[PDB]
Amino acid sequence: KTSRVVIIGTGAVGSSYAFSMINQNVTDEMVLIDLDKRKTEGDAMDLNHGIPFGAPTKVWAGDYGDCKSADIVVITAGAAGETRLDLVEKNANIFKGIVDQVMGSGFNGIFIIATNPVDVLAYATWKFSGLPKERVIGSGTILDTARFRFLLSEYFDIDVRNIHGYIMGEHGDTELPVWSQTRIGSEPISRYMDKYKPDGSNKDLDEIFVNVRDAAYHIIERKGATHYAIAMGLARLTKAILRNEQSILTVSTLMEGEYDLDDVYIGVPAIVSQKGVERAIEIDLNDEEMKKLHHSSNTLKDVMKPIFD
Amino acid sequence: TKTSRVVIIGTGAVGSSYAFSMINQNVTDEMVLIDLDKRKTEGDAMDLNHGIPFGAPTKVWAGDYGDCKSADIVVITAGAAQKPGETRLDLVEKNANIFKGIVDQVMGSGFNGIFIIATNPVDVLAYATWKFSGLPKERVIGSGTILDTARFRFLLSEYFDIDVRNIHGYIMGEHGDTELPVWSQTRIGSEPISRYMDKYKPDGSNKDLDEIFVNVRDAAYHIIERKGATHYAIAMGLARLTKAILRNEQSILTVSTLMEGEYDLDDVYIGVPAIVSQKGVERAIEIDLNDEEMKKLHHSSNTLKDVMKPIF
Amino acid sequence: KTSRVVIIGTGAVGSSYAFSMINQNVTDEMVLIDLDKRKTEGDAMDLNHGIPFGAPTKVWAGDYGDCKSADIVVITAGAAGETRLDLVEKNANIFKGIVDQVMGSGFNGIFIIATNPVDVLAYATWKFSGLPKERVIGSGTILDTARFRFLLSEYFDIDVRNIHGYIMGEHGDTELPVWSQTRIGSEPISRYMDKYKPDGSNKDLDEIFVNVRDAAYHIIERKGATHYAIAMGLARLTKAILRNEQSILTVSTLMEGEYDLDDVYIGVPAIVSQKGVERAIEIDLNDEEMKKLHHSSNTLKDVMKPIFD
Amino acid sequence: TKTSRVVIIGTGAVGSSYAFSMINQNVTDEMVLIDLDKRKTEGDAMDLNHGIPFGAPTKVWAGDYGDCKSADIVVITAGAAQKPGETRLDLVEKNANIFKGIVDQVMGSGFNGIFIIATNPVDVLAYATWKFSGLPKERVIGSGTILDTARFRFLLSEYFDIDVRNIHGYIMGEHGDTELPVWSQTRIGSEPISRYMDKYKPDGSNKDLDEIFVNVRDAAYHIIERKGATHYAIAMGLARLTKAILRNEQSILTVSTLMEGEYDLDDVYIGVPAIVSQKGVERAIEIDLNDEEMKKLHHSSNTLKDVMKPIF
Repeated sequence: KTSRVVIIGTGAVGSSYAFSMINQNVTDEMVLIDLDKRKTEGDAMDLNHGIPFGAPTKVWAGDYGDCKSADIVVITAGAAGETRLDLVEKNANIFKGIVDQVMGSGFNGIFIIATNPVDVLAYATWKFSGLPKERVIGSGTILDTARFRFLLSEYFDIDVRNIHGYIMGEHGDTELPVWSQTRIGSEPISRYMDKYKPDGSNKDLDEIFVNVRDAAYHIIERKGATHYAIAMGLARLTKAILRNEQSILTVSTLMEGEYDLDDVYIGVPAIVSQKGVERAIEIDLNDEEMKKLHHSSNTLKDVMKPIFD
Repeated sequence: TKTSRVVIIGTGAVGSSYAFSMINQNVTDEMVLIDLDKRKTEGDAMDLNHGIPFGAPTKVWAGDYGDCKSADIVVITAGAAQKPGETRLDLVEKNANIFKGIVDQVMGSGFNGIFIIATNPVDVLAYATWKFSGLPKERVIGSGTILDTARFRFLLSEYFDIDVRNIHGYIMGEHGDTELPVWSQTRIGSEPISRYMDKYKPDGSNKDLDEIFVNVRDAAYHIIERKGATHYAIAMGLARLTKAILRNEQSILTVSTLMEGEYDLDDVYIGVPAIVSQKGVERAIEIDLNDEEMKKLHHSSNTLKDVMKPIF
Repeated sequence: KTSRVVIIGTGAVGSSYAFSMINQNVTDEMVLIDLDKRKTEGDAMDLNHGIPFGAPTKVWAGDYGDCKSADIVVITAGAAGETRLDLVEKNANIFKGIVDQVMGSGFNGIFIIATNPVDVLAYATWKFSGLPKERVIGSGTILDTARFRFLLSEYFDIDVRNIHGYIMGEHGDTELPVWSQTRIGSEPISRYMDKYKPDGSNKDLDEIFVNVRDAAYHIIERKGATHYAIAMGLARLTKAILRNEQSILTVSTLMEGEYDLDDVYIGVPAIVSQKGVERAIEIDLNDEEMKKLHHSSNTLKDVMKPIFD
Repeated sequence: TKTSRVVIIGTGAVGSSYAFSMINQNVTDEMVLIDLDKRKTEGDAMDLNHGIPFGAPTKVWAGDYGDCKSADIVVITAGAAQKPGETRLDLVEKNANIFKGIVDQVMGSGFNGIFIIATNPVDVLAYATWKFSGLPKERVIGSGTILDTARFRFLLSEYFDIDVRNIHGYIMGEHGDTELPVWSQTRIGSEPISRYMDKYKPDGSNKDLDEIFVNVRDAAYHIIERKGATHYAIAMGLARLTKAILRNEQSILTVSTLMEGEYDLDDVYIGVPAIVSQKGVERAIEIDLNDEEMKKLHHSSNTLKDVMKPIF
């Protein structure tokens, strides 16, 4: 009854994801795969010190054959891409090689895709693997949504568990905040502000969204890489799956009619469980929000159609 | 040393279950038990104090009122339960008298923390504690409808086959016969329940929702009718409230707090969504209610005041 | 990959065990069985409030058929027995009925026995069930040993994790402390005392053991029942099994040559895992300790031989 | 408010990994990052400060020395690493100078907590911190051999296929080349390892035990040889030590502390089993050693004093 998570890519993202998981105690077994076998052995050696400190996760450097019994394969590997276009091509090539090797092992679990552009690469994984959409999941806007709630929690001086807001769309420039669905406790945000934040403005809220949208940029400009944040997001998603939570997370999943979208992976609130994505939830959007969501879909499709038939 | 301490007054089924939940959840550093029967309470503490060699480090002992001096929280579970030969008012008078003595003994020790009241009727006795202690309303909290709301969300989580953390509903008012579900504010994820049902619960009926609320309202009665007593449920609610205070959450819980104008109510403790933290109840939140909900909440308040009026 | 624990008996012990487990979050599913079906439904109703408070264990009142997929069946039920002899007979009768119904369901997991006399009833369960010894385990001296370590931890003003001592034998009047194997950190207790407790005496240690031996008596004389303590012990044992710990616990297991004992369940240090008891550990005993252990075995056998062929 | 705060000085791989381990383990309320490059450290803090919306409530920010005033613990990971063109003494001198400035800035803020030193050479720099701070030895602790001991127990747990909590062995001495396993005190459950092996490990050899110790001693070298750096391992050890202090465990950890007569050693920090609690190191425990072990421990102490002597 043991669980196993395989991590492809032991760069900053994969290694931080591994370390978050070991400290949170989410899976029984974690297998690390990457190109440089000697290096990956070193990565596993450094990571494999949890047991004598009360963190029982077993961690080792493996190969694609170890995916056969894996519940989840998390892909963090990628190219390291001057232009966005060049990078997507390079990453699509990398993903074909990775996904083919995973499927060749007999793997029949769930893919989590972390590598950017995450929506495009989640779609790639779905195409390359031949798996049902429910079992191929991009991290999507999970982190954007977390940041959105965290900033609102600070703005309202209330527990983040009582902030209810989503970021939808591409994980990137065309993401949108769904203000029409944003609630503080059970009340629409505007009503809550009328009562408890009377000096608050639409300016403040717009600034909050800009802070979310540009967070990675502002981290990267200071320390040259980001990884801890997405690691926490990936661990959250992994727990929803392994613990069969049936909880709502904004992940990248395949549209098959929802929001009048089709044939695109995009970030939407979705029910996540041991089944993967059970349902892409359709929430009511105002006209401007729906327009922004379709713009984001169109944007993604313009990246996808040069790569996929 | 930055340690936390909770004192539990009353080591009957509710107080003992609360202590056991707390020990197993690892919420406080120190737990002191106080009750009338000193020898029994020593035995209660002995039985409860086995967490340490099993990796639950809470220190548990039988104490006295002087041990409240350094306590962060005093949880009162002691009191009589209404018996056939007496009215609701007769019970209020009796328990109010009991609380006067308990609160005087607590304050006499130098205590300067937060009271959590669990004894029924919890709204009336929380108001009594506020009056007797002289403490600010923020620091006197009745468990109120915390368990009713938890049951409400749990039932809805099963009805919709979704994580309970994605169910957003409140039970408000008196903890008892006159409580009300606030269906106009009930959301599944971000959406009003009516919209969610339209989309994802086609075989659902408003009758199912009424059944859910009846199940909440009558839960204690149905447990008691089967096993003669109830205590595990409220123990979990008390532990939840304790955690919000000790961990300084500033989260929304439906607890009993003093109305001073909220919902056009005054001079009454009643169950409402409230921000709870290390400061106690920071704020009673006013959520918009429909006309029928507001009417029910005022009826609930009136009902409470009818049994308080000949004493307070 | 879900785990299931069935509890037979929803009196004080079974209910406290259920409540400890729900709060500790050890198993996915807990099924309650007892004689009064309506009462047991009530017991389950009161216990089943963890979910909305973040304790995800599913709890329900069931029947013997629910044991089919159970990983563990914990027996806490018993008679409520003026003389010790009358009580053992009554409990043996009860256990035959319980064990037959459990085996009739197709159950193929592990039995934990909590009901006293626990060694005799563990042996009964082994006989009645026909299961391998590894999978029939009495709580034994798990609680006695916990008390022993806790009292020593207070005596030496050190973390209980650094106290290493065992209570062996019958869970009852003929239990023994194994002082020759008692260590504070890695040092024999006498050496540690020479250095850090110079005014300590054998008197103090004897008093500590007497306090362990008579703990239940002193609880019962004050509040008329004991249950929280054994609940914590049962939860500890359950975690060792479900988490496949391979940890050393003093449980009641069958002797098949160990300590030159045979055909008796008795409390000894044992390795406990998902396999049940992998090994009864033989530790070196001094002559007096070995004599006490054989006296305890003889005592148990005198209770057993009137009941079992 | 009873909150705990840990300040980390140095936000390179070790300090950042320590912060991330702590956030995920939920050990402290507040974590302040200090390092030389202010803009980078702001970025480090930003990346690390995403625990809250994922249910890890630790507050994390980039700060300055003034934020040490209320800190319970300051963890120093900053310093240079020895480079080809310099000796061990040259590194000691350089890092001792670095520590003088860091410690002066910490004390200048009004700090009155406990120092944990992680920077290598950890025994020498812990002694330096003790000297520079003016604090009691109890409150200045080097991580010492905590990770070596953890690795030792882990390897033995795998060798015997038993829970690591039932393996009882220590690595003592300098954290480095001259550390020693104390095989004469190594126990599997309550029994000496030789006895346990006689009974339950028939294919076992003393050569396997030597191999295990070599694996411990050379672990960092073998990690670095493969991936160029090591940091996750020590981060877990630092989190373990932090937990013992903040949770007031009074548990035995092999950490670096001042010798004042123990093991017939004086005027040196060295790794020994020690009682660790909210008070810091309460006691360096003296365990009986065989003649060869005592000789090795004194050799280790001598080795440390040889590189300290031309500076202290």
